[PDB]
Order: sequence, then C-alpha cells, then structure tokens
Amino acid sequence: RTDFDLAQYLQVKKGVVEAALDSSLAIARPEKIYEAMRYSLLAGGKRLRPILCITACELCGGDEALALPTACALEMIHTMSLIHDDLPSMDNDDFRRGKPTNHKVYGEDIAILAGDGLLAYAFEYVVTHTPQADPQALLQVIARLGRTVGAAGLVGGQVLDLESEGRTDITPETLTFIHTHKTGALLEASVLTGAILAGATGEQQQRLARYAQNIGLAFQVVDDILDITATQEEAQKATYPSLLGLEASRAQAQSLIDQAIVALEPFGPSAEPLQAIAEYIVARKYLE
Amino acid sequence: RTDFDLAQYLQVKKGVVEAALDSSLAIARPEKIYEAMRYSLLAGGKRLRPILCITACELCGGDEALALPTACALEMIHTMSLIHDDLPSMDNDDFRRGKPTNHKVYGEDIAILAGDGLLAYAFEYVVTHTPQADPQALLQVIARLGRTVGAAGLVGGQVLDLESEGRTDITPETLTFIHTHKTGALLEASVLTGAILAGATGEQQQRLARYAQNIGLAFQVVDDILDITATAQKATYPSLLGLEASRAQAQSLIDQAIVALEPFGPSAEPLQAIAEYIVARKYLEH
Ligand SMILES: C=C(C)CCOP(=O)(O)OP(=O)(O)O
Ligand SMILES: C=C(C)CCOP(=O)(O)OP(=O)(O)O
Ligand SMILES: [Mg+2]
Ligand SMILES: [Mg+2]
Ligand SMILES: [Mg+2]
Ligand SMILES: [Mg+2]
Ligand SMILES: [Mg+2]
Ligand SMILES: [Mg+2]
Ligand SMILES: [Mg+2]
Repeated sequence: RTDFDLAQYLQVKKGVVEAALDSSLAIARPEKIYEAMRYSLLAGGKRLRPILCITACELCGGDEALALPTACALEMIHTMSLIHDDLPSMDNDDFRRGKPTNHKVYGEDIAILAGDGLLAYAFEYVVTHTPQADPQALLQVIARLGRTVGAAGLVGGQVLDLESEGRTDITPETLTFIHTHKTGALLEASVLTGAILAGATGEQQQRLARYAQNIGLAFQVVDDILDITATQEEAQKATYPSLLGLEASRAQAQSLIDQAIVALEPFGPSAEPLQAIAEYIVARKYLE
Repeated sequence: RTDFDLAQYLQVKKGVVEAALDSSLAIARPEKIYEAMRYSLLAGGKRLRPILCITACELCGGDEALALPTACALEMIHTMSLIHDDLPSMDNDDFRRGKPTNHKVYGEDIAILAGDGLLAYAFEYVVTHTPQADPQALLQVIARLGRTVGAAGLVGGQVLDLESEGRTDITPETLTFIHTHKTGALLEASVLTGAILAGATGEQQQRLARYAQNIGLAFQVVDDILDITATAQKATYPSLLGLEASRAQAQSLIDQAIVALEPFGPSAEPLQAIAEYIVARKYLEH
C-alpha cells in the first residue's frame, strides 16, 4: 500500500515492540521472578513510550534497530512504575486492564522484586542490546533514564501525587507539577533517548522536549474532561475541570496539542507521524 | 606513619565515600523523597562495597577519583536492597543498626519509592561523574550493575531466599546458590567494576571474581555460625553440615580468597587483609 495509515503504523510498531519484550525475558532460575516480570511486561497496552522512542529516533535519522532496545527499556520502566503503584502500600488496586494486579497473583514481595528486576534490566538491556550505538550517545541515554526514573522525575512525581491525596488545597499549579514529574519526565525521555541515539542536536532535542511535555499534559487534561463528563452522564480529588471549568480545560487541552504540533514544524514533513500521534491519542480517548 | 594500618585505611576510604554520598543528594521538591533516601544512604556502616571498588581499582592501576562514582552507585544499590528487604511485605523489620527502618520513619509507600530512586540514581551518578573513564569500560560497568541487581543477581537471590523458607530439601549447594545471587553478585560487581574502570585484564578480573565469591560465602557461613552459637524456619550451614564442618568451610573460603590474589604481588595486601578483618570484626561484634 502507498498511503500512510497512522492506526496501521502504530499496530506494526506495537507488534515489533511486543515481540522484542517477549524475547527479552527468557525464563531461567528462579523461574518465578521471570514469570512475574513477564506477567506485567507482556500484558499489552498502547506501547506509547517505545513507539515514541522509535519514531523520534527515525525522525532524527536513526533506525528501528538502534532505538528498539531503549524503547523496550522505557516500557520496562513504565511497567515497573505500574507494579509499584498498584501495591497495597500505594494505590491498593486489585485489578489493572481487567486482570489481577501483580501482587494479587504472586504476592506483594514478588511484585516489589519484579518491579526492581525490571528497572535493573532496563539499564542492562540498553547496553547489552545496542552494541552498534555511539558509546557517548549510549552513556547519555543511561544518564537520561536514571534522571527520568528518580527523585527529579517519575519517583518524585509519585511522591508529589501521594502527597496530594485527600488534600483540600489543590490548585492547577499543584496538578501540573505532579503531572510534569509523574508522566512528563518519562514521555520526554522516550522522544529524547531516541533523538540522542541518532545524534540529534541540542536544538532538535529542545523541540522534542516541548512536544513531549505538551502532549503529556494535554493527555491528563483530556482524561479529566472525560471523567467529569462521564459523571455528567452518571474520596475527593480535584481535576482540571473542577478547578478551571470545562470550557477553560478544553481550551487548555487544545492549546497544548496545538503547541506540540508547532514545536515539531521546523523538522519539516518528517515530523508528520509524531504530530499526528498527538491528535490521534486525544481523538481515541474521546472514542474509547 | 610508616606502618600500613588496615583500620586507618578503611576509616579514610569510608570518610571519602560518606562525604561523596552526602553531597550526592541535595534536598529539592519533593523534600520527603530526598529526606527518605538520605536517611538510609547516610546511616553509616562499613561501606564495604564502595571500599572494595576503590581498592580493586587502585590494585589494577586506577585511582580513587576514577572509582568513586561507581563506588557510590554500589552503595546506593546496596542501600535500596536493604530498604526493600526491611519492608512489611518482606522481612518486616522495625530496626536496622539499632535505628528505625525507612518505612517506620517515612511510611511503606515512601520507603518503596526511596529504594526505586536510589537504584535509578546509581546509574545516573556513574555516568555524570566519571567523564575520565573509557566510554566502553563505563558501559561495561553499567551493564554489570544492571545484571548484578536484577533477576540474575540480587533480586533473583531475594526470590531464591523466599523460596527456601520452610523447606526440608535445602542442601549446602542450594544455600550456596541463594548466597551467590543474594550477596555474591554485588560483592563481585564491587571489585570487578573497579577493575574494569582501571583496564584490568580478563585474567586479573577472574582472580578478583574468585576472591569476591569466596569472601561473600565465608561472610554468610560465619554469620550462620555466630547465629547458632548465640541460640520462619530456614536451614543454615551449621544446621546442614554441623558446626565443625561449617567452621572448616569458613576458614577454607577465606584461605582461598587470599590465595586467589597472591599473583598480583604485594599490591593485593589490602584486599587480602579486608577478607580476614571483616570475619574478625563479626566475631568481636558478637
Ligand atoms: C507513574 C504512574 C503514572 C503510575 C500510575 O498513575 P496513577 O496511580 O495515577 O494511575 P493508574 O494507572 O493507577 O490509574
Ligand atoms: C539483599 C540483601 C543482602 C538483603 C539482606 O539479607 P536478609 O533479610 O537475609 O538480611 P538482614 O535482613 O539480616 O539484613
Ligand atoms: Mg498512583
Ligand atoms: Mg494507581
Ligand atoms: Mg487526572
Ligand atoms: Mg509540517
Ligand atoms: Mg531478607
Ligand atoms: Mg544465614
Ligand atoms: Mg602476597
């Protein structure tokens, strides 16, 4: 076929990523830890972060083989964060994607350890499976992944989110600070690691970072819009529409997507798939 | 002073390591996560793994400045492992080194996350603070650290240790398999990362791996001897072998560790002495 079909693009990339994730975890002694990591890693989902990494790598002149190990590592980090998030000490969720959570299947101890194992493996896998990368670029990917996961990124965001729970003084600024850390850091890492592997300039990286921060926040604002309008069709937690109103929330979500698209215009037409992904993810949230 | 004094050597290396760990974590928002990571990282202790890393790097022709960031990363990883091990889902310890455990101070949620934050920071720190390393050697250190922590190392060891509880078929070989994963991988990583940074040969690295595996197992045998002589169900070296055979095995392992490093010449004397010193202090701190 000759016509770019975004749904098909995303389906093909998801298939490549899921085959690589499956192959990445060969069961060995002790089999339980591999089974528990695979239970969460291979559970499906959109695979957005690996897809963003591959797509940004290609945009900057790299190839899928260069990006794929780091793409897998990003999904291992994402997966670890969900395993830890679901625990009884954290969100205490029995189900995820309509299936029992890792700790409800294997125990809290095994779930904690499966998350730790996935986070360690992300770093190992980037190095062992990208021997063709420029070594200084690969070291920059490792530094970015460490910074992204830790107290200045995802883990800091998880702490900011826990601190907000049940508070009565939440503002839009407080929510945005949570989101930039809890989801924005890892979305930024997904596009920036792909770009770094391909040798992108600082200027190119700054445009991709603006794209990633904007789509991350837009996705959160849209999720809040759909939550409050489902409640319209039907503990206390403030949301963008509860704090700002639905009109202002809708205008902010649209502005953020528009700014993400404008951020990538200077790449030229090569940026069209990343620009399309921004609008597509939002449109699918409204349809699903 | 002209006499090599191991205790003084260790005190000076511990002071360098502790100053670097303290400087590594500047409090920022959210303050609680930095407070929780600092609480466990800066709790003191022997700092064995960072000191092994610096000592092995120096043995192989490297220096403290080359090794120090990796040494700090090893102690961040060690610290994470203890935070997670203490949790109510795992050992459920209220105290460590006579002080409240991380989750008793900050809560289980913050403790889990402080562990995750320390493991992430280990990899960041190694890369950002070692610009003078050969980049391929530094990548080999990163791969070694990730393999050491995960399913083929420490986390696999933690799972093998849980699986051993309340079993009747544990053998000395099965117990040794637990220990080589749960503590041996990280002790081996401590000396091998220092050696890799310095450009050690494969032959040198194989000797340091033998040293590390032997001291790690000796430390575990000695811990079991001291526990049973002070006295969830778990077999131990003395419960499986008897005390006489356990004592002979602990001595043999220390002897083998010392012999493993003889071919380096007198430069290996500090590492050789650390093996005997750690055992001697365990008996004295019993
Ligand atoms: C780091 C992240 C994003 C963990 C999941 O976030 P939440 O607890 O808010 O969301 P669920 O996926 O549990 O609904
Ligand atoms: C990964 C490691 C080494 C955790 C410590 O071992 P255990 O639970 O057996 O050790 P302690 O609690 O006695 O410190
Ligand atoms: Mg949560
Ligand atoms: Mg949750
Ligand atoms: Mg929301
Ligand atoms: Mg365009
Ligand atoms: Mg334990
Ligand atoms: Mg023991
Ligand atoms: Mg000698």
